[PDB]
Amino acid sequence: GMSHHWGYGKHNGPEHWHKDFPIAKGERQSPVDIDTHTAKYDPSLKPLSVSYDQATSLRILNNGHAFNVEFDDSQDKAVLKGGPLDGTYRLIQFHFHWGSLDGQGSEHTVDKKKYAAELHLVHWNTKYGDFGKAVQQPDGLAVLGIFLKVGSAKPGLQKVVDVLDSIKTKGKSADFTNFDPRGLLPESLDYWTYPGSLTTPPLLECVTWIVLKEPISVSSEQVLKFRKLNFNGEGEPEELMVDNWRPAQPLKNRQIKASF
Ligand SMILES: NS(=O)(=O)c1ccc(C(=O)N2CCN(C(=O)c3ccccc3)CC2)cc1
Ligand SMILES: [Zn+2]
Repeated sequence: GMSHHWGYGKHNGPEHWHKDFPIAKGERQSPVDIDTHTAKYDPSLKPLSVSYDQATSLRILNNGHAFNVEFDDSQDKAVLKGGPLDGTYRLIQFHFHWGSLDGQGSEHTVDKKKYAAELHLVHWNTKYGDFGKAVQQPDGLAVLGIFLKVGSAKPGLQKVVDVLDSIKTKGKSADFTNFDPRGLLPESLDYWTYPGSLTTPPLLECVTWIVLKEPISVSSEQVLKFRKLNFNGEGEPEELMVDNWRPAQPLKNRQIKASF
């Protein structure tokens, strides 16, 4: 994507993406509003299994859109299974979407409520061998989405917050070993699920979304550090990395199912 020019500005933001990525107007785009009254309990959903005890983080990268905490996905270490999923999905990275103000930032909404931010733990289906092959399949990825609200600090997030000073600008990375993603989970694994897409270009319709009902709390100081990151590269005019979220897309011919 060396000739990609999409972003979150007025001239290159979500309303423009369809010109280079026509699937932006597709039949299973993400995110969506979760209408809690219309979502139906599905007693057939199997238990959700988040097995992160052997997770091996490697690095954190500012990619000019968000920051990714990257994992070693060359063995079954950190895996997601159960719930709506058939087979085994390996954790490759997590990242966040967040706002300029606490009243916006999430991609999914709940009865039109926007949270301050949203965490995406990205996993790929091991039956397709590599992430690049998985994104070409309708059941290639499983993204576990977790809402953030501003209140108490999340102790398990602080190691991420403190390293951000070293990856301020696009293209900067830092070693980020021994980070435990279990420290970012809420108590309950109750969730909603639906078939959708990547929420950034290339917007591929390859994702089973699993969105947890219980948000995690982070402090105002933690999210303020996210908002000091830059979309720009070093030695370019400063553009704060804020409002890096896609709004809700049409649900079209989809049902959202509840685990609870
Ligand atoms: N917000 S999200 O969780 O839907 C999400 C997850 C992953 C990504 C991502 O990092 N990419 C989009 C898919 N993608 C590819 O299709 C790809 C392109 C080139 C080589 C290999 C893979 C990799 C980059 C973007 C958005
Ligand atoms: Zn995301």
